Amino acid sequence: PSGYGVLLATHDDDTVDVFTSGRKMRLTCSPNIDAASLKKGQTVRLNEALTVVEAGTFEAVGEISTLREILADGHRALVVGHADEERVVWLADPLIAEDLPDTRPRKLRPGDSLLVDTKAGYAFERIPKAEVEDLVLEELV
Amino acid sequence: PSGYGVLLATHDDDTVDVFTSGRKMRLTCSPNIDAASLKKGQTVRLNEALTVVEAGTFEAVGEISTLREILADGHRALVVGHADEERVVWLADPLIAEDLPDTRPRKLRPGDSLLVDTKAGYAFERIPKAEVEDLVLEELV
Amino acid sequence: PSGYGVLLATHDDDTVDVFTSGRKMRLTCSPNIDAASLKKGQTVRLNEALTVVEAGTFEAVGEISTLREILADGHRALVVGHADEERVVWLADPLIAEDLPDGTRPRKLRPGDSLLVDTKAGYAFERIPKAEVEDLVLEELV
Amino acid sequence: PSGYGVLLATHDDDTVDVFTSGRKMRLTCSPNIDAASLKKGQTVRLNEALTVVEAGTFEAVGEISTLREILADGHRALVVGHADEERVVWLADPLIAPRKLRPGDSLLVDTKAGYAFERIPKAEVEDLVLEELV
Amino acid sequence: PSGYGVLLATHDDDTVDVFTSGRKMRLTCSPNIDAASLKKGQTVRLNEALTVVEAGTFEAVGEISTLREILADGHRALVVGHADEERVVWLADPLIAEDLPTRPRKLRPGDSLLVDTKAGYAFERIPKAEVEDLVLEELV
Amino acid sequence: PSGYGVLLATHDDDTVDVFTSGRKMRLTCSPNIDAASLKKGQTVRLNEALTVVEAGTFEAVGEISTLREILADGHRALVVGHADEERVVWLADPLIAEDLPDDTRPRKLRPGDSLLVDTKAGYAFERIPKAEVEDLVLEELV
Amino acid sequence: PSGYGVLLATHDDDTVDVFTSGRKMRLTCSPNIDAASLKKGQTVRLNEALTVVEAGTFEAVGEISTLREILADGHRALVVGHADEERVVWLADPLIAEDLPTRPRKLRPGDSLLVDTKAGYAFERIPKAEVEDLVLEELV
Amino acid sequence: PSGYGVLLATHDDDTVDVFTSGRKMRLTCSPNIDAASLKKGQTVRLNEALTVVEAGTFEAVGEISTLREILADGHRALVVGHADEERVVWLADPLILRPGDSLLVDTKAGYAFERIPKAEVEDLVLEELV
Amino acid sequence: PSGYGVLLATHDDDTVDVFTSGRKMRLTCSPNIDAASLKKGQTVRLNEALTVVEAGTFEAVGEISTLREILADGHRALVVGHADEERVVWLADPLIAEDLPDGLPEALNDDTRPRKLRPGDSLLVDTKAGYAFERIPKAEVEDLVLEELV
Amino acid sequence: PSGYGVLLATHDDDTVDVFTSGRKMRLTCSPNIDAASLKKGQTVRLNEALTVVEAGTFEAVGEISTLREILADGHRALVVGHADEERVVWLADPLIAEDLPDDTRPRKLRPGDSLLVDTKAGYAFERIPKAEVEDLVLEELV
Amino acid sequence: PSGYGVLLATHDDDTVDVFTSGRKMRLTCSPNIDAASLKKGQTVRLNEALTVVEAGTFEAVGEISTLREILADGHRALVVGHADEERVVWLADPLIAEDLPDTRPRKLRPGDSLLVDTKAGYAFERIPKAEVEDLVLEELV
Amino acid sequence: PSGYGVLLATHDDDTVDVFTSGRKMRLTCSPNIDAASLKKGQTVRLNEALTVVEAGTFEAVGEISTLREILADGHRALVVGHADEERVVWLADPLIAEDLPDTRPRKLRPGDSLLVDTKAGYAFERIPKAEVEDLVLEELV
Repeated sequence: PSGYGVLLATHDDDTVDVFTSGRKMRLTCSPNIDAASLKKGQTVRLNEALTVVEAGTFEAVGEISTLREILADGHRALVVGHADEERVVWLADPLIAEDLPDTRPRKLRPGDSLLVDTKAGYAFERIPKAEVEDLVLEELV
Repeated sequence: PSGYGVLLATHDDDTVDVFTSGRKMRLTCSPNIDAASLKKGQTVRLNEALTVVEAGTFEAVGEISTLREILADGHRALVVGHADEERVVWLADPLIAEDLPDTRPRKLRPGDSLLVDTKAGYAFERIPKAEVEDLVLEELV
Repeated sequence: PSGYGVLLATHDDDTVDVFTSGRKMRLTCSPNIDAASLKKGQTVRLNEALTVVEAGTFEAVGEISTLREILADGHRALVVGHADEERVVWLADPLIAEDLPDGTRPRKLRPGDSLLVDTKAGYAFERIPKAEVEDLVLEELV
Repeated sequence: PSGYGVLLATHDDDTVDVFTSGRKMRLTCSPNIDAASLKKGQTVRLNEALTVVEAGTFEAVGEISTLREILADGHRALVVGHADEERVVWLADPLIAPRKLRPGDSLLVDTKAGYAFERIPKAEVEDLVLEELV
Repeated sequence: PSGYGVLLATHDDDTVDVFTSGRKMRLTCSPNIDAASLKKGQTVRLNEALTVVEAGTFEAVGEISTLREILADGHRALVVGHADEERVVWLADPLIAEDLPTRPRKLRPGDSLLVDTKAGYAFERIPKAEVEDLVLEELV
Repeated sequence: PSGYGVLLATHDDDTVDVFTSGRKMRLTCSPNIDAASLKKGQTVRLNEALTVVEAGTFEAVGEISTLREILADGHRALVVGHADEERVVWLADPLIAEDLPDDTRPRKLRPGDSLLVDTKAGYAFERIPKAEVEDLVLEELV
Repeated sequence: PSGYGVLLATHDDDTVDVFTSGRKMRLTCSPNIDAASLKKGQTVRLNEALTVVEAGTFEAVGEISTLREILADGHRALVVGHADEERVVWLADPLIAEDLPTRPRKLRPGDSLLVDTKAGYAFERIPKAEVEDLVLEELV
Repeated sequence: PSGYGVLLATHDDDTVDVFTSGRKMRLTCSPNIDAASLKKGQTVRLNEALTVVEAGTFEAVGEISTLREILADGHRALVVGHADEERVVWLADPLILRPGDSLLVDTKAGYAFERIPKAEVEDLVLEELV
Repeated sequence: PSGYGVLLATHDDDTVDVFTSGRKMRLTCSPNIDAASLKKGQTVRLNEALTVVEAGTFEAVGEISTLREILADGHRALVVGHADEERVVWLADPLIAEDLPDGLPEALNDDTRPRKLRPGDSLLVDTKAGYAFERIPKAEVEDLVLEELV
Repeated sequence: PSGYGVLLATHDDDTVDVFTSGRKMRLTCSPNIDAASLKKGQTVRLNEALTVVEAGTFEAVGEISTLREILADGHRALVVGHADEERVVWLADPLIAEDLPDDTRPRKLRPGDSLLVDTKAGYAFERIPKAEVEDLVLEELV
Repeated sequence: PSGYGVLLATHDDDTVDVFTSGRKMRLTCSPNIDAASLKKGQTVRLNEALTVVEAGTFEAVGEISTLREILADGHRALVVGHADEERVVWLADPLIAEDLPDTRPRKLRPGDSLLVDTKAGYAFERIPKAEVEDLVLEELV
Repeated sequence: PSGYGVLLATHDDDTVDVFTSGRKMRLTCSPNIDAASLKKGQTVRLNEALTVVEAGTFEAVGEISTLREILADGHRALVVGHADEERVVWLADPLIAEDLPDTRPRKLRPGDSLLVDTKAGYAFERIPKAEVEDLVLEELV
């Protein structure tokens, strides 16, 4: 049996901070893994000893919140959840890639919907929203 | 005793991603399992070593949310729950089977009520809803 | 010491699905239990090894939700909770007993009925009658 | 160290149902315990092995809900909490066994164990306002 | 490593009731502890065995609720929280000291109290500034 | 593996109070920690024995609440959460640095500031600037 | 062409106070009128000269307000309208007839009254069906 | 020039009550008019002397209110306006209806004239969007 | 035919201010009018020439508003109406009589007799004329509910 | 001085029904009036004797209401006003002309359209196009 | 009989604009009126011919609105009524006298309650409001 | 005495449409009137026979609504009032003067607050609004 976590950060000593089992843990990576090529926000698989033995993609299901703004450091966002609760979260590396254009991937804007994991403290993906007129037609026709 | 889980994903190695005991795990399948017959969203039975020993049906009780839209990938849905909380969930395999036509089974449309499990991140079943006046008539008569 | 669970379903083999310790488990009965006659929704007692050793009655206290409708299969209901949260629950066997009269005393269920429910185990157990607010208000005043 | 639980029911076998650690459990009592004299809803103390070793009074602090009505059986009550959440609870010994309860009464409840314990009187808002303002 | 708890009640056999790790426990005190000088609501320190080994002050951070009224027994209060959820709590000893005549006084309806709703305790009256003064301070 | 916690207070016997695993604990530091050099609210790393093995920065993600007022002691603040829940929290040492002036750059707190808070640990860590909504909407619409 | 008004009072000189054309007036009555038998709240017909020439019944259509309570004097009521507007109105003679017991009876708080808020009168109790009875009739 | 009114009721002397120019008036009819054949709620045309000289149909535009219930007499209805304002109106001749029905009313004249059907909103939204 | 108005103010030239036909008018009085018996807020009757011919009682029906406070001059009140509309009105003379008592202790649960006004009192008002005329006592809602339901 | 009214109907006797001075009247036309070419809802000019002396265009300012539906007869519409007040109004001739195509362009009416109405006269005159709020706010902010 | 009006402006021919009988009118003044010493917002009395024959004080009863701001010209104000209706009104002359200090007369500030006549388009008087807690005491004592 | 009205439109015959006494009328203009210089929305003065005898400026007090958009014709505006009541009004000529740039005069933008007379169906003036926080400071300082 393997468990999973979210990669929060890598350290120059090659250990990593991982969110797993409901908490933040400093863990090591098996020799199969180049800790320096891991991506912030990335899903990692953990063996029974909590060694990181494989890096995967990103959380793809969960809570959606609305981006208010990206903070001055470029790596955190202030997000607004369903009952107006505001939170700060880290932006997973793919959200802030320098080569995004400003339904296709693009640079984030205020009002964008973000898939977030509030316990790990991360945003992973921009979720496009179709126009309500288009959805309703599709419901009604 | 046996435990249970939701099958999240299958892998090309006779292991599977399962959500059980409130967490996502990569588990081995027993010889009883015909990993060709396995359906995303399916209930699985786990023995005490956390081996998947049997494939079951689908969760049939739990929370209802409203479908807003199926994501571009065709395997995930944006649903809106009781307090306008929005979430992305995976669609169980029968909800999206190609042979569904567009009461009884059909392709999903915006506005449909879906039985969901928000911890596991899955919708399982479309729940039809009677017209309120029919129900109120049934109450009052 | 012993724990308890809610009987979710019985199988071909005298094992049962039980909701206990916050989760769904397939458990064995002891030979002393006619597993055939166990009722869906029923409280069962478990020993320390999780064997089901005794059959009880039904959860009697808990959250109330309003019945919207019984689903097509006749064994599940869509219920609406206190903040308009909607859920599908299984109906305990007594609730859907074919020998119930329709139309205070036991009767068939209708939309608008208040049901005692356990949303973790995912069951409704009992219809809870409600007095008219004016009779209650009257009793509060006189 | 010992823990605590709420007494739910007794059995003619020397065991009691107790709500403890967030769950209903069937527990044995110690020889010191007068099972006969135990009260519904009573606090009991439990040892490490989870034996009931002492009977206490009743929960005295906790959430408040409003009594809508006592059910027909006279042992349960339909109560309405703060977000209009409705629930059925057992009435502890002191609430069935001293003025009868009336709709509108405020009751001290434990919604996990499913018990009401005590009627809590409420001052008139205007008397409280004078006490705040004078 | 040591843990902590809120003192609920004292017994005459060198044990006390303490709310710790989410639940009410009856725990032994070390010889160090003068148990009948403890105060209701007081923080206690627990060793690995759950023996009480030191007395501290009082919870100083947490949820705030509004006092509705002190109950007839004079030791419990009816308080109302953010979403109008009502609760009965015990008053920590110094909130009801016979000493009491801003700064320290007897409690009145409408006072804001620091509470721990899991332990069932109020610890402190938290004064509130006038919103007009705060807004001035925000805008100037 | 090592876990983490929030530094609540230091004592003069060089143990520290730390919030970790959902509760307040008194913990010993490794001799390699300069314990009077620790700051209130600081993140610390803990080994499995629960010794403090390293001192860090401060929580940087989490819930936001609005500052109502700093209490008389200068070390706690009354904050107001998303559904008007009110709480008292400690202020992490950087929030209250005596060399702090009175934007998007560090300054002393004012009522109505947004603060990153951890309501379980009962601490505030960082002032979070908010842009003007009309600027944000323009960036959304442009 | 004749107009109409609401009878407000009769005087000793057989003139009458009438609410007509949006205002209160003191008017003479025709030899045709039995000024004694006119009833307060009663409709009267007025000729172009504004002489009262005929007595009628009572307004039968109009706004409906909820009785809060009959005032101390027994001839006025405090009524509550659609957006909680509260008014005092006079009770037309038939509403407080001393022989009173969906059929005539004495007024209770909560009753719906047909009112003319300009003239300041209530005229008629209007029975209301229970909503479930009406919803049933709507539904079927 | 002529004016118009709403026929409110007829009298056995062949005169009528008409709501015209914002008020209730008792008017006479011309010899051409059979007053006994006029219908409650009917529009009448008036000459300069305020004689009823011609009968018409019924008001066709106006405020809509929701029927709560018809009164026991069968001639009046209790209706609820948009801001939950309740009133009693007379029923025009064609209406003398189920609770919840939408009715064209003239609250000054105190009459309901016509039941107004409403399409299902989902049929309307489709027609907005297709 | 005679009309009516509300007496707003008296003067010593045999004229009064009156609110009538929707507006404030300065009207002469018949010598039958005793200027030392006129009370601000009272109803007066006017002849066809708009001479004040008789002086009467007070408006007894109309809109109710809640007293917030009597203003510093002692003669006007700030009142609050149904949709939270706030207005200033003159107080009719009897509402502010020097000899009005405080009122029975509430332990007597009776508030029907005339007393000095207090914030929260219900006042009968005419917002066109700008006058309050009478304090309207209100029963407790529980008694009214009792009378409705028993 | 002349006043004005809204044309309601024509008759074959050189008179027309007109809504003027807050009421419906039957008025004679001067021979200048080409009654054949009058359109329901049209403005007309009246002399001091209330003779119709000239015919105009249509009211061009006033209240806006939302079209719910055209009634069965095709000449009246149920409209919903600002506070959800519902009314039936007549449709001015041009709004229902048979040569309307199915924006800023002239077309057949649809539920959801904003109509200029005169609720006294009981007419709708004109469909008023609405810009998208995003475009307006952009215009506001830049 | 005499009527009354609100003085709006004076002209150099000693005629005046007056709001009376629900309309703005231009009226002449009797020889005894010093039209140049009239104040904006002042009550004037009018004979049957609609000549201004006496100047008075200011309207003392009516609708209360809340001052939002004084406009740039210093002579008009934007006020907010009971249903959040906004309007601009003229300020009667005493409201804006230069010698007013900044219960007792003073310079106007946002949030002040003004006695207004919305038909005439004028604000006349600042109405002080007691603290609700002092009024409650007075009510409860 | 004279009355006043709002100039709605001018004709080539030296007559004008004017809103006065709560209605639209077509009146005759006297020789004191330079038709060349008359502005849509302007206040005019009327004698007792209802001749226009003088041209004034513009209504300066009254209701305020928010501009939603200027209609395609460029002379009419869709405005939204205190209870979100929407209306069409004409814009007085100075509001749309061709020399207007982008407190001081400029072209209108959505969101601007306009002084309106909903009976006459005209907007007259852009009324600036201060930021609430500046107003609250002024209230408290």
